[PDB]
Amino acid sequence: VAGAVIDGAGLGFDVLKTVLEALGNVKRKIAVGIDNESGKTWTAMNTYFRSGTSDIVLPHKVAHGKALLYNGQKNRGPVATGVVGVIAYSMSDGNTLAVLFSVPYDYNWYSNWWNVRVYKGQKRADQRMYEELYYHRSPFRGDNGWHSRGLGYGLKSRGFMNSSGHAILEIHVTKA
Amino acid sequence: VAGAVIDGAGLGFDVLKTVLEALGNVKRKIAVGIDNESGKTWTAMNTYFRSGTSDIVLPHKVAHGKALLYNGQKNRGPVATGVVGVIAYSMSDGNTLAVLFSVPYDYNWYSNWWNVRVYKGQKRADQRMYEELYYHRSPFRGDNGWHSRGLGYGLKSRGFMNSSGHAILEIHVTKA
Amino acid sequence: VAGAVIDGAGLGFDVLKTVLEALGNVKRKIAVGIDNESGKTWTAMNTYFRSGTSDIVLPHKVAHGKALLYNGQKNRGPVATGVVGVIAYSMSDGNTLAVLFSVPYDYNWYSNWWNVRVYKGQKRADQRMYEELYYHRSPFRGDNGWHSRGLGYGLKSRGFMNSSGHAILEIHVTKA
Amino acid sequence: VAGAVIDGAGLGFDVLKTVLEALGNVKRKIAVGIDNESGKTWTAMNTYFRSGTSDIVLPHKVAHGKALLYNGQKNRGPVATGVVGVIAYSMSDGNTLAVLFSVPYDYNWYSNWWNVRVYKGQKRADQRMYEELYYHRSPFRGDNGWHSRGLGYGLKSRGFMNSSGHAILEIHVTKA
Amino acid sequence: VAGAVIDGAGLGFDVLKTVLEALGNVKRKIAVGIDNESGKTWTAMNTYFRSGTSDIVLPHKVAHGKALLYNGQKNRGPVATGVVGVIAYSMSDGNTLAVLFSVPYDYNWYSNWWNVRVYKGQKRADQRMYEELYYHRSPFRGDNGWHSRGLGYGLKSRGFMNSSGHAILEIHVTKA
Amino acid sequence: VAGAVIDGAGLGFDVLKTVLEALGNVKRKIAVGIDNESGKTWTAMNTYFRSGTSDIVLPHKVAHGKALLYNGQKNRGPVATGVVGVIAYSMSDGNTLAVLFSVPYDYNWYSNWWNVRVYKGQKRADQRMYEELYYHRSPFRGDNGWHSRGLGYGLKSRGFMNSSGHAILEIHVTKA
Amino acid sequence: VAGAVIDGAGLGFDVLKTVLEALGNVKRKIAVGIDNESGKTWTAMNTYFRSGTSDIVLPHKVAHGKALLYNGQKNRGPVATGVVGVIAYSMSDGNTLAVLFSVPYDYNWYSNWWNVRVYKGQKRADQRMYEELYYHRSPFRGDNGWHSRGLGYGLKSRGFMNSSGHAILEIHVTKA
Amino acid sequence: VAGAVIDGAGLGFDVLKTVLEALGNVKRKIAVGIDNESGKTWTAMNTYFRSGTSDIVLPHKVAHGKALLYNGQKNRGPVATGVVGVIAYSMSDGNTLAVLFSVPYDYNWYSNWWNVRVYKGQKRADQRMYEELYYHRSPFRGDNGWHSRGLGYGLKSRGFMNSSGHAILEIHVTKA
Ligand SMILES: CCCCC/C=C/[C@@H](O)[C@H](COP(=O)(O)OCC[N+](C)(C)C)NC(=O)CCCCC
Ligand SMILES: CCCCC/C=C/[C@@H](O)[C@H](COP(=O)(O)OCC[N+](C)(C)C)NC(=O)CCCCC
Ligand SMILES: CCCCC/C=C/[C@@H](O)[C@H](COP(=O)(O)OCC[N+](C)(C)C)NC(=O)CCCCC
Ligand SMILES: CCCCC/C=C/[C@@H](O)[C@H](COP(=O)(O)OCC[N+](C)(C)C)NC(=O)CCCCC
Ligand SMILES: CCCCC/C=C/[C@@H](O)[C@H](COP(=O)(O)OCC[N+](C)(C)C)NC(=O)CCCCC
Ligand SMILES: CCCCC/C=C/[C@@H](O)[C@H](COP(=O)(O)OCC[N+](C)(C)C)NC(=O)CCCCC
Ligand SMILES: CCCCC/C=C/[C@@H](O)[C@H](COP(=O)(O)OCC[N+](C)(C)C)NC(=O)CCCCC
Ligand SMILES: CCCCC/C=C/[C@@H](O)[C@H](COP(=O)(O)OCC[N+](C)(C)C)NC(=O)CCCCC
Ligand SMILES: CCCCC/C=C/[C@@H](O)[C@H](COP(=O)(O)OCC[N+](C)(C)C)NC(=O)CCCCC
Ligand SMILES: CCCCC/C=C/[C@@H](O)[C@H](COP(=O)(O)OCC[N+](C)(C)C)NC(=O)CCCCC
Ligand SMILES: CCCCC/C=C/[C@@H](O)[C@H](COP(=O)(O)OCC[N+](C)(C)C)NC(=O)CCCCC
Ligand SMILES: CCCCC/C=C/[C@@H](O)[C@H](COP(=O)(O)OCC[N+](C)(C)C)NC(=O)CCCCC
Ligand SMILES: CCCCC/C=C/[C@@H](O)[C@H](COP(=O)(O)OCC[N+](C)(C)C)NC(=O)CCCCC
Repeated sequence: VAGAVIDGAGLGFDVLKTVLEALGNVKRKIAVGIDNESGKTWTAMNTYFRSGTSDIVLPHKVAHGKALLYNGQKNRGPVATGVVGVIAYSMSDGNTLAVLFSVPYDYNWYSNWWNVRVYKGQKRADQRMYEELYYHRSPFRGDNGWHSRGLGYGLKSRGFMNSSGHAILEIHVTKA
Repeated sequence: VAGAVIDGAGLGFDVLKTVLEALGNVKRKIAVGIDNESGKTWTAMNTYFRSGTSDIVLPHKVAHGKALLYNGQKNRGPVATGVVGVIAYSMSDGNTLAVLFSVPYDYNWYSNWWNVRVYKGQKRADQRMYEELYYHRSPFRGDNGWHSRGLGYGLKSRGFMNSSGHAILEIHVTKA
Repeated sequence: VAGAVIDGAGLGFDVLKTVLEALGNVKRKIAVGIDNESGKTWTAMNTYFRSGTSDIVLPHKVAHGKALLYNGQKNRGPVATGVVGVIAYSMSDGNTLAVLFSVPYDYNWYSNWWNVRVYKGQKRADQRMYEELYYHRSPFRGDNGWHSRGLGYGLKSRGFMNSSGHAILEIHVTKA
Repeated sequence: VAGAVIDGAGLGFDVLKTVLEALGNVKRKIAVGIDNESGKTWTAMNTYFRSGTSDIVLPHKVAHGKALLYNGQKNRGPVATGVVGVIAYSMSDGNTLAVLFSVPYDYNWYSNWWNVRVYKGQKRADQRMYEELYYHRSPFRGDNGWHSRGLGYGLKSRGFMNSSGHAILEIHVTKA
Repeated sequence: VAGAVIDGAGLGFDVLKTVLEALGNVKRKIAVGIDNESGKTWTAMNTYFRSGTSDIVLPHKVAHGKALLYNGQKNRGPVATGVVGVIAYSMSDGNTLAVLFSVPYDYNWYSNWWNVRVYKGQKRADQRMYEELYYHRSPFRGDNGWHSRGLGYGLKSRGFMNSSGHAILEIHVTKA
Repeated sequence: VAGAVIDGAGLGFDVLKTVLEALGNVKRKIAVGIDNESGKTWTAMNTYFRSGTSDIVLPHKVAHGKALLYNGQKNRGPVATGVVGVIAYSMSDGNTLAVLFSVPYDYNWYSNWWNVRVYKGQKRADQRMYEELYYHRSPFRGDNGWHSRGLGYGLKSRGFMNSSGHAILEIHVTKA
Repeated sequence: VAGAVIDGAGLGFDVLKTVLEALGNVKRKIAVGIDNESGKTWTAMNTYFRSGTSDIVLPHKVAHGKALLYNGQKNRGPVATGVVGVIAYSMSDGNTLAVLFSVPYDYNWYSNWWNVRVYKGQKRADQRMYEELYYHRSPFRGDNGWHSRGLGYGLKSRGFMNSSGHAILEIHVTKA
Repeated sequence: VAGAVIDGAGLGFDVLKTVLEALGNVKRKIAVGIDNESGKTWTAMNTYFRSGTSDIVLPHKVAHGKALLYNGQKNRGPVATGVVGVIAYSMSDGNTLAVLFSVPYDYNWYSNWWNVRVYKGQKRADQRMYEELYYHRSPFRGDNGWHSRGLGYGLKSRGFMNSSGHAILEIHVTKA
């Protein structure tokens, strides 16, 4: 009897929502804290999200001896996407401090990654800047380790990123 | 037997409310903060909502060196509408400061957008003003970036809007 | 078998209460704040509710330079009624300050409205005073806009009312 | 099969308790505040409840320039009764201040009402005193309005009562 | 099929516990506060509960100008009994102050009652003392009224008891 | 069909746990407070529980002019046992202060009881000491009354115990 | 029909988890507090758990006139094991203070026990030391009694352990 | 009838999620606290997790006389993995302080373990360093005992680790 079709639909429907409420609860997020000990003032340009979003303003100014705090997180709902993108600040020397972060949904296939680079001139973050920092500029793993690196322009980085979905990226930018 | 119609209705009813309680939980909202460093006093006229509503008063006065805070949100219930509209303030020079915001329900088809314009004279916001600022005056994306722009009348804007359903729009209006 | 009648009744009963608990949760309410800068003292008369009720006392006195706060809300339970009515204050010049508010249940068919008028003499609010202010005296929409209006008797109004079910009506009464 | 009788009973039983838990949640109550500016001391006699009860002591003394606070509420459980009765205070001039309140269960058939009277001598409240103040002495409606009235004995009343099930009755008793 | 007996038992069992959890929630209790302004010191003897119990110690001493606080409540569980009994204090003049309270379960058949008497000598409370004070010594109703009464021995009472299941009994004992 | 055995088991199982969760919630406990005004120091020996247990240490010392606080409660789980036993303290005169308490599970068949005795020498509490104090030494009822009694050895008791399952036993031991 | 096998499995599965969630909730734990008034400093070696575990560090030092606090508890999950073991501290005289505790799961078959011994030299606790203190060295019962005992080496113990699953063991070690 | 397949699936599905929510609740974690009394400054390199992750930054600096606090935990979700890995700090003498921890999921097959070693030069932790410290360098058990060990380079360790899934590892590093 078609009585069994109605229950099939019922079970089928309870499966569906269990699965959607599950994927809904997977959280991927990133706290970013960058310490400006560069000797110059940074002014915010933008954050290009390749994946996910943010709920806050990107701090506009950041003086010598101050820290910038920003964060983001994957899109709400049962999507299987993470939080991935690039933060671009212009510096008072005319150049751009850029910072990559990647906190993926599917840890089977992907890992956490980060990067820091100083591009020449004012460059807003975008799909190209992300592709460069992610695929072609020796990005660091979110491997629970500290990594130092010279940036040019009389500057060096030193940064840490943990390996979980509740990611934090701490970076210090000092005079090399 | 019509026994299976009664269960079909039952399942059909539980589907319905699951879907309505879902759409009921989608939140779209906007916090707006505008900093008046324009040298003149602004007096509120109104907010035209193309979509959604607000639960608070639109601050009547805003002096030099003060900030205006307003907000809104989509209509209550299981509608698939967002929060979209224009805020109009009259300025003590005889002109209108207008500000667009768009925070749509369906991010598949739409994005966050904002705009700032200075119209000549007292102009209340309405469907026409919205259509202009949205479709025909190079509105900025809610792209997690800062965007500067001269307004005429010895004034410039500089504003930020994030990309999510929990939108904020921060704008500073300064003497160009 | 009459087994299906028992379930029909069951489903039919669960429909009913879902719908009644829903209509039960729809809230319509109004916060009213009127600022007396009229130069005279107001003394309360009454509030005629065309729809809904209040849970508090209508403030008896309101001096020069003070504000009156009152509120109301629709009737409890699964009724489809709103909150609608008129507040009447006598003023020390012998006349009545009257104030309309309308926050309807069914926004398909209706909108928020308000009005402010100065009637000559002591006039308690009632169905007639409401019908006048609502249908025949150019009432303002709850349209998220400020609206000024001279009242006669050396007085002007300037008021705001938002467009939602969680309505507020802010009105300032100053010496014209 | 008598299987359908067992479910009929089941549904029938779930109907019953839904209805009883509903009527159980209807609250009818009254907060009473009377301000003694009569020049004399009041001493409490009693409160005759025609309907409902109270959970507190009726304040025994109330001097010149002090206020009395009392309250009550309908009977607990799924009864369809309200809170209705008369409060009697003896006054130091030898007479009784009496105060009626009525907050009914079924607002289809009834409204809120109140009254204030000064009876000669010591008179405890009771069914007769209630019937007088309710049916035969021009009681005021709980109509969200202020109502003044001379009491004799060099005294006047001025009182307010809202229209809802969460009733309050505020009364001031001053020298006439 | 005996399948319907198993469901009959099931329904029958859910009826039972609904009813037992209901009767379990009926609370009957009594707070007692007696003010000793008798000029003598009272020393506690005991409380005879005709119905119900207490969870606290009966205060042993109570000086001139102090108050005694005690309370009780009906027996835990789905019994249909109330809280009813007599409190006996010996007084420093050699006599006993006795106090009745009755807060019944079934308000259809019974009411709240109280009494105060001064017996000659040391008399512990018991079934006889209760029967006297309840049936044969003009006990006062828990009628939301104050009642004064001379006690002999240069003493008078003046006491109040409300009419609900959440009873309080306030009594003042002063020098007549 | 054995289908009805599976449901019989099911119902039978839901009966069982309802009954076990009920008996699990019955609490029987005792707070004990003994005031040492005996002129000597008491040192704890032990508590023999005939029924139930404790979760705390039996205070080791108790000087002149100090009070001892101990408590216990029935065994965890759906047992139908109470909390019943004897507390033995050695006193600095070479003798034992012993104290009985009984707070039974089944108030149909049993009541609360207590006792105080002074035994000669060091005697730990045990089944015999309990049997003596319970069955053969005129123990006091937990009857919501104070009871005085000479103990010998220049000492008297005066103690109170309420009648409920949430028992407290307050005893004062003073120089006769 | 195999329909009854599916329900048999269902019931069978609900039995299983009810029983596993039950055994999961049985808690067995032990708080240990030992007061060092031995004249020497103790240094921790280890705790051998015959059954269960701990979640904290075993305090390393414990001076003259200080107390050591440690605790443990049975293993998480639906096991039927308790918390049982031996604590070994080295003392500044070259010897070991050892302390047994046993808080079993199944009180049908077992009781609480404790012991205190001073072994010559540094001896870590282990299965042998436990077997000695438990089976062969006259261990004290967790019987809600104080028990004194000379330890040799110019030292005596005096300890208490209650009889419940929420065990505490208080021991004082003083100069004999 | 295929009705029994639909229920089989249903039961089968409820089994599955009960089991997944269970494994989801098993927590394995580690708090690590290391006290630097080595006379030199440590600088963090990294933490290699063989199993699990962390949610925090590995403290970068740790001076003489200060303590480092870090922690981690197994991966979120119904995996049967623990938290296992090695922490590597460079020391101001040019060498690496390394610290192993192992807190496994399946206590049937595995135990808690820890280790401390001083490697020559800067060596980041990794799979090899873990395999050495775990399999080949006499690691200590998480056995609720203190264990001392000379490290070379004028340094010794002394550390404690408990035996449970809520592991802590406390280690002191002092001058040898
Ligand atoms: C069928 C299983 C294969 C999973 C392929 C995963 C592709 C991901 O790179 C992106 C999302 O990558 P995500 O933003 O989370 O992580 C960042 C990875 N990138 C560094 C490459 C951007 N996945 C999706 O957009 C959803 C695919 C739906 C079918 C399972
Ligand atoms: C079942 C577990 C096996 C894990 C296999 C790992 C594959 C990964 O090497 C890369 C992911 O590399 P990822 O982008 O995290 O890192 C590359 C490093 N850079 C970013 C520096 C280039 N996977 C892909 O590129 C496509 C996977 C989805 C298609 C089925
Ligand atoms: C069915 C898939 C296509 C969705 C078409 C989207 C229409 C929206 O513009 C408006 C609401 O506009 P919203 O508040 O999202 O965004 C503002 C739209 N603008 C950006 C153009 C102003 N949605 C509706 O009126 C309900 C549509 C039900 C159709 C099945
Ligand atoms: C097809 C039914 C649409 C609802 C029609 C509403 C008419 C309203 O005037 C009043 C409610 O008036 P409300 O409180 O919304 O606001 C007053 C509106 N006016 C100021 C214009 C009178 N409705 C009722 O009294 C019962 C409606 C029964 C529908 C199940
Ligand atoms: C289908 C969407 C309609 C768009 C909203 C327009 C509403 C108006 O046409 C009036 C609303 O007139 P209202 O009383 O708000 O007056 C508008 C202007 N005044 C307040 C000044 C009179 N509607 C009704 O009276 C219908 C209610 C009968 C339901 C079967
Ligand atoms: C179908 C007509 C039923 C309503 C008739 C109302 C009678 C009321 O006077 C009193 C309740 O009076 P209440 O305490 O609310 O208010 C006092 C009413 N008076 C002002 C007349 C005294 N009713 C009852 O005690 C049981 C009626 C069961 C109705 C569902
Ligand atoms: C469906 C809406 C129509 C309401 C019609 C109102 C009837 C009421 O005037 C009186 C209410 O009289 P009430 O005593 O509140 O008002 C008179 C005011 N005084 C008490 C001051 C004289 N009802 C009754 O007397 C009997 C009601 C039971 C019928 C089954
Ligand atoms: C069948 C309905 C008749 C109710 C008869 C009530 C008798 C009560 O006095 C006593 C309890 O009286 P209570 O202690 O609550 O109130 C005090 C009443 N006295 C002043 C007489 C002690 N009831 C019981 O012990 C339970 C009877 C079970 C059959 C329904
Ligand atoms: C359905 C509502 C009708 C109420 C009928 C009231 C009866 C009461 O007068 C007395 C209760 O009188 P009570 O003891 O509260 O007060 C008498 C006053 N003194 C205590 C001063 C004697 N009932 C009884 O004595 C036995 C009732 C149970 C047998 C079926
Ligand atoms: C079945 C109805 C008769 C209840 C007989 C009571 C026995 C109690 O003395 C003891 C427990 O004694 P308890 O802690 O209540 O009270 C102390 C008893 N004394 C006052 C004699 C010490 N109960 C049990 O051992 C479980 C009985 C299961 C029989 C179906
Ligand atoms: C008929 C089964 C009764 C339970 C027998 C218990 C034996 C105990 O030695 C240990 C637990 O010892 P425990 O942790 O209670 O305390 C140690 C007791 N001794 C100190 C004597 C070893 N039990 C187990 O290891 C598994 C019992 C499986 C029952 C489903
Ligand atoms: C029937 C035998 C199954 C248990 C074999 C255990 C393998 C473990 O080394 C690792 C887990 O190692 P874990 O993170 O707990 O601890 C590290 C273990 N080592 C110390 C050897 C590295 N297992 C897995 O990753 C998936 C096994 C699914 C078993 C239900
Ligand atoms: C049912 C209880 C019996 C437990 C028997 C213990 C086996 C363990 O010695 C080792 C655990 O070796 P583990 O690496 O913890 O200990 C050696 C210690 N070191 C790592 C320091 C060398 N197990 C394995 O190597 C494979 C387990 C998977 C079999 C299906």
